[PDB]
Amino acid sequence: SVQTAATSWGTVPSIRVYTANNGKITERCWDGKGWYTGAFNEPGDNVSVTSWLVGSAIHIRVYASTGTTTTEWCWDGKGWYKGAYTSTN
Amino acid sequence: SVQTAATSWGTVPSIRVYTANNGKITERCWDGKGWYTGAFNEPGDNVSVTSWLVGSAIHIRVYASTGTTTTEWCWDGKGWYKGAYTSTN
Ligand SMILES: CO[C@@H]1O[C@@H](C)[C@@H](O)[C@@H](O)[C@@H]1O
Ligand SMILES: CO[C@@H]1O[C@@H](C)[C@@H](O)[C@@H](O)[C@@H]1O
Ligand SMILES: CO[C@@H]1O[C@@H](C)[C@@H](O)[C@@H](O)[C@@H]1O
Ligand SMILES: CO[C@@H]1O[C@@H](C)[C@@H](O)[C@@H](O)[C@@H]1O
Ligand SMILES: CO[C@@H]1O[C@@H](C)[C@@H](O)[C@@H](O)[C@@H]1O
Repeated sequence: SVQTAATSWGTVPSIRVYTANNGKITERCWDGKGWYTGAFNEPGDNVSVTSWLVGSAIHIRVYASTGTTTTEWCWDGKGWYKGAYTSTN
Repeated sequence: SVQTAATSWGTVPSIRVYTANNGKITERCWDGKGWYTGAFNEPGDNVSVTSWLVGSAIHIRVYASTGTTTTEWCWDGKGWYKGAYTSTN
């Protein structure tokens, strides 16, 4: 079966839902109207997510894994880009 | 594939990333500098987390499962400890 993770913020719930389907991740978004498709689209067999606010600004971090390789895609208000997360230190 | 869970708190932020790989879970932490390895080391090929703040003090609960057995692990400001959680009534 597919794998999903979810996060959310505000009183006016915005909710993001990430679905790992067949090695591909699709983001679903809701801002109080209808659900819609977001800009997130990255490879991976499993997902986790978190989010925080700095005032009314959301930051999201998505943790996408395939095999033993975990990648982080960062959302800070502008665009998705590759984060500096690594597994070993 | 590996399975990750993640949580965070604050506006810095702090981020905890737990990974289930080969029946073992290992914690990865970030508090504004680089990523680093956490104190958490528990068996489980599936993980979930949640964290809550009391003022500025973080509390974290990790849900570590193998087979049908779920063990809770707590961080409350000192050391990790085995939670009182049970999955049945
Ligand atoms: C108002 O609509 C209900 O709550 C929203 C926050 C969403 O979770 C939506 O799918 C649900 O049907
Ligand atoms: C404004 O853009 C929408 O919301 C952001 C918080 C992200 O979830 C992004 O992928 C989405 O398309
Ligand atoms: C500032 O660096 C970016 O944001 C941090 C909160 C982390 O998620 C890090 O891995 C990422 O590269
Ligand atoms: C202070 O210790 C660090 O942060 C705590 C909140 C825990 O995540 C712990 O495992 C980690 O080593
Ligand atoms: C006080 O009890 C501890 O903290 C609670 C919030 C629960 O996580 C419980 O299972 C745990 O043993």
